[PDB]
Amino acid sequence: TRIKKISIEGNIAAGKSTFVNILKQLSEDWEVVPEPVARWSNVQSELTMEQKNGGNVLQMMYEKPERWSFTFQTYACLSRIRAQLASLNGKLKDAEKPVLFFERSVYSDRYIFASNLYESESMNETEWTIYQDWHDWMNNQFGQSLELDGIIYLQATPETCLHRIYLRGRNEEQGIPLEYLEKLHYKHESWLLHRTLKTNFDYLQEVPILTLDVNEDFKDKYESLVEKVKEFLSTL
Amino acid sequence: TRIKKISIEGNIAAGKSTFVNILKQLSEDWEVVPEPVARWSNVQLTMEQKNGGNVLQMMYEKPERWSFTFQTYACLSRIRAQLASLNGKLKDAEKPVLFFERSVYSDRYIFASNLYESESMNETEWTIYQDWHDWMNNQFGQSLELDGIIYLQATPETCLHRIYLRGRNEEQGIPLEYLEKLHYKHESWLLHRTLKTNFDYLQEVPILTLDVNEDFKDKYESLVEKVKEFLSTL
Ligand SMILES: O=c1ccn([C@@H]2O[C@H](COP(=O)(O)OP(=O)(O)O)[C@@H](O)[C@H]2O)c(=O)[nH]1
Ligand SMILES: O=c1ccn([C@@H]2O[C@H](COP(=O)(O)OP(=O)(O)O)[C@@H](O)[C@H]2O)c(=O)[nH]1
Ligand SMILES: Nc1nc(=O)n([C@H]2C[C@H](O)[C@@H](CO)O2)cc1Br
Ligand SMILES: Nc1nc(=O)n([C@H]2C[C@H](O)[C@@H](CO)O2)cc1Br
Repeated sequence: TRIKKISIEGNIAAGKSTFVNILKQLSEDWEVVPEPVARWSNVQSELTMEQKNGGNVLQMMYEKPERWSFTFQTYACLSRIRAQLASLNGKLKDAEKPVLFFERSVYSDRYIFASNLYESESMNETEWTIYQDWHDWMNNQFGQSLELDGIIYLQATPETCLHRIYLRGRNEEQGIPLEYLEKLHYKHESWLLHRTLKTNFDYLQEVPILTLDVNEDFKDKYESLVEKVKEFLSTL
Repeated sequence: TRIKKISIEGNIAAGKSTFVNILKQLSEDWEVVPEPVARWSNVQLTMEQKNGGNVLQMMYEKPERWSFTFQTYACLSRIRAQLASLNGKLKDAEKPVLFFERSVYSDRYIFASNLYESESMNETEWTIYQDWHDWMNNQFGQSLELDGIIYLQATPETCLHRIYLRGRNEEQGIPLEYLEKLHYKHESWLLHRTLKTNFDYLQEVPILTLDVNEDFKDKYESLVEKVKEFLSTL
């Protein structure tokens, strides 16, 4: 596909949806696929069978993670794979220099969230190794159109995020302690900064990573961030 | 797709594997795909084998907890078993037929549906499972789609005895009642054809019913004759 594919990765409330809502408008050639679990959260302040399903298991994961982590992760990834295909197959067709920016990836579902829940014992060996087998298979069967051209890592401190959950307003999330935000932080850092983490995805070894410090608020001062995105994107 | 795909359907211990192993022996153009979960029973470690054994045991031990997880893995493991057979087997055959031991419709419309009606999957699990199943078999289900179905009809009392003959520890506690629920879903789907389903083609798929209440391991010729006759109609 002539479409280049870049994932925007970062801790809970790093500012990914913000950044991507900024990039979409800066080129008719730039397009966005939001995270489907991003839409499962907010209140009944909308219809949808995926969202009712997502609404339900998300909330169920908050109340009993060790009962619902596998079902959640399973469905979150399905939902992401489906939605990524639809944008690939739907958007950017008349674009000269098309860039599709993914709000996270199949790989954050696995090596961030799913890996953490297992290590946090909310998944047993069986649940985790089934999910990993299911994830290898789901992604080597469909997800082949989705292999990433590069990755943008929005790096913020666990403490910035806490504040941005602070500043965001979602009830469920106000109860995420720093220690959990800290855990995902370390895992992003080992996956993306150090590039220690091996993945069962060979080409990942060689995908370009762009790391951007997002601690400073970028709503009214994003031009240098985008300048680095634009340069990153030319090497691709 | 010149390989004809036929599923063999029926209850636990009706005689599905026996009949499948009989069939395979009779022709060079005939190949079988044995059902995954059947292999997850025995010790007698592959990753699948390992997760599989574990999750069946957990399933037995607590079905309200483990049913969704079991049903996704079963079905996933079955799709990949059938996909591998189809791109592997019967390349030189002149009249190729691959017989599936069960299928993804029985995964969903007998077993998963039965667990839903048993309160072993709550509503969102059943809904999520249906969504995942629909998506894939509308993505991939393609080259797996069936040419016909062969239904091995046994009474629940026949299966109970056969379960006991087959001597799997696990299965010894399967009550007639559960067998009788499974029986009704088969009669329902495969004989009376009243069951409704998200795969429209299955409405016009031909079905051969075979009564396997009699032992056939040494007296199967009439069973096989009906199969050949069926195969020529498709
Ligand atoms: O530079 C920034 C980045 C984000 N935010 C705010 O921080 C919260 C979390 O951002 P976002 O919704 O983008 O979170 P993410 O998508 O990463 O989870 C939101 O209320 C944003 O308005 C902000 O004020 N300045
Ligand atoms: O005509 C038959 C068919 C089956 N069996 C036995 O009944 C048990 C159940 O058969 P099978 O495993 O093939 O049933 P499936 O579970 O595959 O439907 C096994 O011990 C078979 O050897 C039998 O005695 N006579
Ligand atoms: N694959 C995923 N697993 C999760 O547990 N979350 C959680 C973290 C956070 O509480 C919320 C994201 O809005 O869901 C998200 C994704 Br994406
Ligand atoms: N899709 C399935 N779901 C099940 O619960 N089983 C059960 C039937 C029996 O109780 C045990 C051994 O096959 O697993 C089988 C299949 Br196939």
